Amino acid sequence: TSTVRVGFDTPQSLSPFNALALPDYQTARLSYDTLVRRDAGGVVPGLAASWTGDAAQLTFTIRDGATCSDGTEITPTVVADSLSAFAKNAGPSTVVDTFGGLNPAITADDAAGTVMITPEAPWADLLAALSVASTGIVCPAGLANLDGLNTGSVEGAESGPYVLSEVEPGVRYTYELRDDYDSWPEWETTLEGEIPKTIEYTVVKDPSASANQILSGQLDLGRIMPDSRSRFSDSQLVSNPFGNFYLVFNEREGAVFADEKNREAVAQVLDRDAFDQTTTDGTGELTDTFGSKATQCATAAPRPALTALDESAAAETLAGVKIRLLGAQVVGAAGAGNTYLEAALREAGADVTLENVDIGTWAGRVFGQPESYDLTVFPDLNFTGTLTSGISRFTGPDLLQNGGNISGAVSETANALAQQARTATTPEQKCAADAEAVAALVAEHHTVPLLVESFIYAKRDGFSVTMLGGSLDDHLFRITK
Repeated sequence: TSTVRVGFDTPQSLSPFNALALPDYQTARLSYDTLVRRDAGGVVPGLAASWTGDAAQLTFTIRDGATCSDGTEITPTVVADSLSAFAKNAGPSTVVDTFGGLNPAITADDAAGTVMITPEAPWADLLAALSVASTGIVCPAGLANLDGLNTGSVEGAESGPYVLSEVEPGVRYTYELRDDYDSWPEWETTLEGEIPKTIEYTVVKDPSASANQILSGQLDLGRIMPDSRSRFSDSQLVSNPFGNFYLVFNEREGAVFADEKNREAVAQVLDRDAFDQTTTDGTGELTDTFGSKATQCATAAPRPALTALDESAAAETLAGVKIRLLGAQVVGAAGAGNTYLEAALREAGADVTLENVDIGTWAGRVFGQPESYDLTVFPDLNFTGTLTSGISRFTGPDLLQNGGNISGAVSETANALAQQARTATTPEQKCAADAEAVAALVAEHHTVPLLVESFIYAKRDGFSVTMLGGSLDDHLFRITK
């Protein structure tokens, strides 16, 4: 067989420029090729054969013989026009994650075969950010029809290996391997099995339905929740690090958690092992940073000094403190992590009120109404695979002053280390600044790092799936039998 039927959630958009939910990135990865790709320890050549430069400026050499799905040659101009359209059309938050600002210089030299990218100020994450599926190259036909990219294939737009050949919106997305495609990334990791000629990305309603359909043979692979694990043989389960969870506090003047003592006290009631048990049934991994061991700089010194449990001192501090606790229902089954934290704070004598809401409602409150709550567990899907997005929640100007600092925290130390990281002249200078920034934020009780949730694929015999290097949006399906 040359077909894999994969369970996934309904895409919100098939346009890389409008990709917000995981399925949007999953589909973008099939249709459009990024300049570089994640592997263990860093990125590998994708549509770029090589690159020179640093945080201040990158120059990519485009690999020869790459073509759009209509046979159009992928030139530096094609690549530069796609990245310019990305900077222009994508959400401001993802454009800032990619270029450190909204107005990068992006210049093609067709003769030299090069694309030169100069961030407004140095931006060390640019190279890693250009592996994210939403930065995949859209060919001229797609750039001419931005609206049509949202709902299907625009003939000739694809730079990637697959074309969406058939679509039943919200039900099934049928991808067919291009006969003319031969621009595969130069992966360091060797993958067994054959590249599927057809991927049937198949919408599932709920995790329960995903597990049932893999077991009945209606799907070859799909995501399952930890509570369905026991229905499968170990051979059928493939676990990879996915979202990472950490606390965020409202530290604005006049709010309860403006006071460092109240923040330390929350750290004193939040038992990280119990939290992991309630949230993941121990399928997750505790973390002391904003990612897993596979996240860039996550193993670099120093290691944060986490506040030990002290339920006693918490009880003294928190008796009668009013806490607007905000929860996302993705933090454990039915938001079980949020109700664990509510109870832990209630036990210490806080006057706590929990709003446990869906991810959409949660994001509107955290990014749109930052003063409307006091404490949340942030369920981060960090596609970039660096510590930068975690550090950003607590550094620079407040969201209130058009910044990305959602906590309104003021840490002179972490602010300085954030400025050091983005200009870092070497990756190892970058990891030193990022690890010290996390260490300060933990020490000043601006956050508590909690865990990395596992993405558990259940799979039928003769199929495999790999996620390399901590990637979230580069699921490598292979047929072995």
